[PDB]
Amino acid sequence: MRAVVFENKERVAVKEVNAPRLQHPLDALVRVHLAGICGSDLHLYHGKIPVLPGSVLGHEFVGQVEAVGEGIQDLQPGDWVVGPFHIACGTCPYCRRHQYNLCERGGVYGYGPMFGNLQGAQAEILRVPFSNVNLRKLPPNLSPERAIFAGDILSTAYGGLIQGQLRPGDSVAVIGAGPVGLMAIEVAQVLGASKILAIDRIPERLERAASLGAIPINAEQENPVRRVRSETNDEGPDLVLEAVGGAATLSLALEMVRPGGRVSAVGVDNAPSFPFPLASGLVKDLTFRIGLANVHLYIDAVLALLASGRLQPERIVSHYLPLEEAPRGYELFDRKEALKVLLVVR
Amino acid sequence: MRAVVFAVKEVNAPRLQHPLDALVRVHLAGICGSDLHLYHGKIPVLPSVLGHEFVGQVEAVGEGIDLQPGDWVVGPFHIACGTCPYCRRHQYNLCERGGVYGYGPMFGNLQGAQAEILRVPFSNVNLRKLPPNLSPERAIFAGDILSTAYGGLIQGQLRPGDSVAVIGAGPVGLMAIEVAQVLGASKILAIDRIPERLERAASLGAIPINAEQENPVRRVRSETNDEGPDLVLEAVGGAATLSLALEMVRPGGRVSAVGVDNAPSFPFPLASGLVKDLTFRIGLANVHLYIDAVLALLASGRLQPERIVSHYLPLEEAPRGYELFDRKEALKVLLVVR
Ligand SMILES: NC(=O)c1ccc[n+]([C@@H]2O[C@H](COP(=O)([O-])OP(=O)(O)OC[C@H]3O[C@@H](n4cnc5c(N)ncnc54)[C@H](O)[C@@H]3O)[C@@H](O)[C@H]2O)c1
Ligand SMILES: NC(=O)c1ccc[n+]([C@@H]2O[C@H](COP(=O)([O-])OP(=O)(O)OC[C@H]3O[C@@H](n4cnc5c(N)ncnc54)[C@H](O)[C@@H]3O)[C@@H](O)[C@H]2O)c1
Ligand SMILES: [Zn+2]
Ligand SMILES: [Zn+2]
Ligand SMILES: [Zn+2]
Ligand SMILES: [Zn+2]
Repeated sequence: MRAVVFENKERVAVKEVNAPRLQHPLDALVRVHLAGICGSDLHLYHGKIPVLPGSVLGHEFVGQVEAVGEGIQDLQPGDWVVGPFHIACGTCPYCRRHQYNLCERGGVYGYGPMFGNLQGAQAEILRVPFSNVNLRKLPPNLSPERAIFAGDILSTAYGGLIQGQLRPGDSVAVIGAGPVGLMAIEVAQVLGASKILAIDRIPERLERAASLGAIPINAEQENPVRRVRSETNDEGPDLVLEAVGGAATLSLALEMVRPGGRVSAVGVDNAPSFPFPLASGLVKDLTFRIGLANVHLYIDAVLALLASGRLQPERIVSHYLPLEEAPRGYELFDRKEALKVLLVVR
Repeated sequence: MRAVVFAVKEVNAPRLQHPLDALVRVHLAGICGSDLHLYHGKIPVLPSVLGHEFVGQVEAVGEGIDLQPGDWVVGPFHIACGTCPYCRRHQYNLCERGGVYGYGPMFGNLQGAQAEILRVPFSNVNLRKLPPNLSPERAIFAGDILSTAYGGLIQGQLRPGDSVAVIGAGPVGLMAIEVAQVLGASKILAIDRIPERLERAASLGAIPINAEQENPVRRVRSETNDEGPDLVLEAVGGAATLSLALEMVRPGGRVSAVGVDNAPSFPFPLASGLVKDLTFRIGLANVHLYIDAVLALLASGRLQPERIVSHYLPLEEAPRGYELFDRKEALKVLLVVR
């Protein structure tokens, strides 16, 4: 198997490694066709997350089924599939509550031993446990390059917005115009937002945000809070989706949002805490949610939207590279020279 | 014109000033946990008539008002206009013309309810006729502490079979425990530090937990499969109890913070928050949203909040009431006015 592996902080290389085999009756093996590099993968790259050298990286994929365990009914070898970046068992108390992101046997592909110790997706073959839970057949008229987003960054943004109770007419602020933010912007549009505001600090990304229908706001060059408020009757938006990570942007989200509004925090960060407004919080009536995506809950709806053309996430792909050029990909994406990198696996 | 002020003095009775106004002859008036923040040095009050809990009868109504002078009424402790954008979103607690009776100039500068007469603006919005078979002493709770608790729990998405932890077994917490029961909770936990209050919690059906005598987090977790409860209602106020709520609640659960405090902030878990998948809400009650359902529950006997009243005092004995309630000698004090 050709596969991208971690070597040390900020180093990554493509080596020969063993192809995995079926080990459980609900396993499936997937011949990966495309594999993404995610913002989350940068936390690995920068040693923010513990990984052993020689571990296969990546949790974004689309491909075809090679084989299935004796327990799998609805998947055969030909089948084009996509799956959530995180796995779930389907029988623990959290899975029964449909909170698959809190699965007791939960994990994330290619994210090291603190997250299930799973071999990653940037490779020719992927073992998917409990494939009955963790995979979806592609609808017949859907390109793999579109479908791949359903497994991670699109369902993340979608989920953020549904949990944030976005209703038609609502105004929305999105903090972070990276890939996740850009998914959020597009989705917010199709869910009938009356106005969408994108806050970032990189013109290339703000330009992209604007093309998707948002009012761009450079946080380096102005006070985003003052600006967001004037755009929203001096109240603030009904919903804020924060997609950066960290106390700076979270406090921003909480200041920015209107009284009685909702903040949906979706960005990752290491800080153990941040200051949540109390006295002012009581006056303002805030609803706040923070968490990792629960992709399984949303993936079927996201796929139906992709298949029908309502969403076109692949437009944000700046680079399709061969698997062997992965280390360049990581450098590009890290240095913010690529917007989204997709790896073609031969 | 008898009225409690930040002692009980004579003050001028208010008159109708607008065609939606109503004047209410207050018959019972409560002293609330919120009133204790006034009492101590926490909320600014002009050295003014106190209180926001009332039940009484209609004296008079503006030309624009389903209410006549005989009628027994109750109303939210906070007022709302019914036409501003927040009122139209049914977020009456965020009314742009909003305020809280007898709660000083930072909250609408309104004359309080611990007094013989109350002016109620926009009474079309801010009042309800009592259903025919409902005692005033039961009804009064619909205007403030019962609806507050009820609201906290419905917003916290309490579903039948859920387990619930309530932090604070004061009057609000006790409302929450009784409500949680009637909404089909499988198990309710009450955390406080005062035996009298924990005994009361226990009689209502909760497992009492003394936070002075044991780690409430450990204990709550063992009572809830080592997960934590589905929902936590925090009913005390302040960073200590909020952090407690957030530690205690299970992953993927919900915290509904309803306790008042003046600190500008508290530390919300971030890295651990992401792992946990928390939903958090903090706010002042939106009574108008819930009052109609609460009244139906009261009228039909499903809730009996008046059982927590330890003292019915005459208006004039109010200062002893405040002392008793502050010192934690009374559980709930209701003032009888005429
Ligand atoms: N919650 C989940 O389960 C889940 C799933 C996938 C990704 N994520 C997270 O969501 C975030 C988005 O992923 P991505 O691929 O878009 O990452 P990215 O790093 O490629 O995008 C981040 C964007 O935020 C911008 N930004 C950074 N600091 C900023 C600041 N102070 N003010 C304004 N803008 C700022 C950057 O310029 C960049 O455009 C990451 O934190 C990622 O780990 C979470
Ligand atoms: N959100 C709203 O709109 C709203 C409405 C009504 C009341 N409130 C607030 O709810 C809170 C409770 O109201 P109440 O009338 O029940 O008042 P209360 O003063 O009787 O409640 C305090 C109770 O909490 C317990 N307690 C205090 N600190 C504690 C700690 N560190 N650990 C454990 N237990 C502790 C005490 O034993 C006491 O019984 C008050 O802060 C009040 O302002 C808010
Ligand atoms: Zn990812
Ligand atoms: Zn599970
Ligand atoms: Zn009160
Ligand atoms: Zn209003």
